[PDB]
Amino acid sequence: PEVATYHCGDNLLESYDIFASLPNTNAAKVAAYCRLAAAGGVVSGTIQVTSYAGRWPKVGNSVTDGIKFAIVVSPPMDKDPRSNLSQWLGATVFPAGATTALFSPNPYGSLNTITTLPSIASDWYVPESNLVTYTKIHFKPTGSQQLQLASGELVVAAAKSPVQTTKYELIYLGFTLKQNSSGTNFFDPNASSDLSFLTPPIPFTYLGYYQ
Amino acid sequence: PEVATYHCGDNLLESYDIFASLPNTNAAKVAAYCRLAAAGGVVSGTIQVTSYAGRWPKVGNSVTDGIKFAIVVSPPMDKDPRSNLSQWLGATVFPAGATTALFSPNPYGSLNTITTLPSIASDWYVPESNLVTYTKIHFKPTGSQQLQLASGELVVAAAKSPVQTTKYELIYLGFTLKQNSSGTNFFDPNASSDLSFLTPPIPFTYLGYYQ
Amino acid sequence: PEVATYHCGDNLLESYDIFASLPNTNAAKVAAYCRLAAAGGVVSGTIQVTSYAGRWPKVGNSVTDGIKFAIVVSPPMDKDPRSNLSQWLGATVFPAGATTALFSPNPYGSLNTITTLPSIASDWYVPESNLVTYTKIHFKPTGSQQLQLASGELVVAAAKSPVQTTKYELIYLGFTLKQNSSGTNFFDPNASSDLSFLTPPIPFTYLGYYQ
Ligand SMILES: [Ca+2]
Repeated sequence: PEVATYHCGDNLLESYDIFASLPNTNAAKVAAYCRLAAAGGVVSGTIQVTSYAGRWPKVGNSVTDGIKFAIVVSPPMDKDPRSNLSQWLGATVFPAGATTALFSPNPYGSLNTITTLPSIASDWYVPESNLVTYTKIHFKPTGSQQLQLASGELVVAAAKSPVQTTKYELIYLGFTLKQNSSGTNFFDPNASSDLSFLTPPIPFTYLGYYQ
Repeated sequence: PEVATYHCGDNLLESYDIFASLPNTNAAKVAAYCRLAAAGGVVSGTIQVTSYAGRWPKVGNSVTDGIKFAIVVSPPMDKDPRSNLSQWLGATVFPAGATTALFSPNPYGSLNTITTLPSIASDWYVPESNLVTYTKIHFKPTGSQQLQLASGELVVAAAKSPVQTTKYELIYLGFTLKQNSSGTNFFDPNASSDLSFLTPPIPFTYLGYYQ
Repeated sequence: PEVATYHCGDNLLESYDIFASLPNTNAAKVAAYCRLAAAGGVVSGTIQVTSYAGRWPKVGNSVTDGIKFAIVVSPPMDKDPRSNLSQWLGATVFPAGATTALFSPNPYGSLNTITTLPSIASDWYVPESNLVTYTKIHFKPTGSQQLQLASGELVVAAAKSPVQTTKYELIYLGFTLKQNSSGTNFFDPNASSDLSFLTPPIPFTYLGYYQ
């Protein structure tokens, strides 16, 4: 089809059922929404993510370390359930019965540029500097005023997992949010549970499957 | 419709009738052209802007402060004339009678990420660091050789004005142009009137209305 | 047509028959693939490039200078063969008989923002700071692990050559890849021929021809 769309997650950002990998062997739940539009083999889309201190492990200092996490968008999860690393709930593609293949990173482009994720499925975070390749987008997130969020980066990488049973690539999205030095520490064990961050829908583009 | 387009402004960049807001309760007129294409609820587009010293406030120093200004793109201005903050003299949509709603930042995405503009129609500039959320693009502008323009940033923020009568969101575009330290001061009262800057068409993407 | 596509180069990246212009009046052969999708006057696409040390001039130091080169995408080469500066073997447009004009940078946007390339036509490299206007994209390339490739920038500029016989603009893509200070020198005369870099498909957007 000429234009196809794909979405997963909760557009109201109220279901904290999405799995994020954090640095140093950690995990957190977030609410997220993803929309992709594919035309002519080129895919443009947005990701939007939110979470609060209550879901987050209590190690490190967010002011010095940044708030870092990653999620995986997995278009072939309909035919390869093991690829659903972020534990999404099941997409809507339009028009119905457009293949999800359209939203996987291009296979020819992915050769030798793809990141192979750690194969333990509760711990697939990869620091920016060990990603094989990526594209970088700059944005500003918002959140509780005391966090003093100043900026953020998104990296978009083509990825695969050894646990996958199919040929189709995934999209790894790594996030880094930064605070002004006077912000409070998000990872502080006595920090209020209700401290939260919320990104805008961050746009990205990549090459998908084509004829 | 599958693909819809929107444009406003003068593609020949000869009508200096677009109102730009500046730092410190100043304003300037610019010529501008904006084109958006929406497919699958994702919108990609460009903005191009030009102006000359004659039209610009003689205060501060552009070399140390940068040249800063903002314009608003306002898709719902056909049904809410008060939202036309930059005072575009009309807009065209194709195919005819596609709703302008398609080009407004997505309402679910906009919740809690939107910036509320100062409520006065002639003074709505918001410094980058007070924008609630945004996406950043880096470019290089051109202009009179003696300005020695080195680079620029565009920030794209979803916004709304208290003066609006509808729920449809606007796009706030904040610009910063930077000069090499030996360039002449654009804001100097004795500067030649003809000193000008001109951006290329700067591309941006955001999430719009969908089903 | 609503959506048109354009591609040139080898998607398997095995034919090192593409010319890239280099600093100091040098040139190198690369393998490259470019895909563009045009909707509503707005063009999005990717470029992917790879090459190895064997094909590269042995001067300077890549660690301190960076690995810099440029290629030209030339949509009107079907009607203006002289505009084929990077020497693509041909291009494919879909649907067949869609005009290649759609993929040229917009003519109204291009006036006064366009870069005029040097004329002796293997060495039309323009340093970033000499380009009239551009848009900048940040990415991370990959390659031989001893290169220690850390990051890269792509600049997208509208361009023309004095040797062209038509009005249609070209796309100049300038690359800079950077290495960690401990990486080996790609330009070392003793360096293994097989050292290589490979970018991901890097996405970009620009304004093309419209009605
Ligand atoms: Ca006008």
